[PDB]
Amino acid sequence: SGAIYVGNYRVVNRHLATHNDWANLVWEDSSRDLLVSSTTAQGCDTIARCDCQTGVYYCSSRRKHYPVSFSKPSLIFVEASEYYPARYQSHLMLAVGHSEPGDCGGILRCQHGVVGIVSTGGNGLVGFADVRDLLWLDE
Ligand SMILES: C[C@H](C(=O)N1CCC[C@H](C(N)=O)C1)c1cncc(F)c1
Ligand SMILES: [Zn+2]
Repeated sequence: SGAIYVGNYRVVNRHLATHNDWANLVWEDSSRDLLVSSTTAQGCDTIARCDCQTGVYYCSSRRKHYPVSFSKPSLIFVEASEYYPARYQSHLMLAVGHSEPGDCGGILRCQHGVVGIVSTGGNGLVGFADVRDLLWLDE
C-alpha cells in the first residue's frame, strides 16, 4: 500500500483505490494502474520532471529503502490477476530489486522528487508506474 499527496490530489495504484477515491475521482487509467482522487487537505510531495534512471524506492516487505537503476517508461507485459486480465501496462519502468505482493504503492524518488509508485513485481524485479509525465498534478 501507499500514495502520493501533491496539492489537492492523491495518486494511488488503481487496483488499490478505495470507495472514497472513486467518489472523488479526477482521472484513472487502467492501462497504467493509476488513479488520482481529489483531497481536502493540502499535500506537500514534489513531483520530479526529468529523465532520471536512478533513484531510491521504499520496500514495505523489507521496511527499507533500496537504490535502483530503472528502465525508461514503456509498454510491458503484465500477467493476469484478480484486478486485471493479461495485458500491456503502459508508462511502466522495471528495476532489479526485491518486491512481493503488498509492496504496491511504495514511492520511487530521485534527486528531483517523486518519480512513481511500485505497481508490479516478481522474479527479482520491481515495476514502477511513472507519474513524471502528469504535468497537471502541479496545478
Ligand atoms: C503479482 C503482483 C503484481 O505484479 N500484480 C498484481 C496486482 C496488480 C498489478 C498490476 N499492475 O497489474 C500486477 C506483485 C508481485 N510482486 C510484487 C508486487 F508489488 C506485485
Ligand atoms: Zn530526476
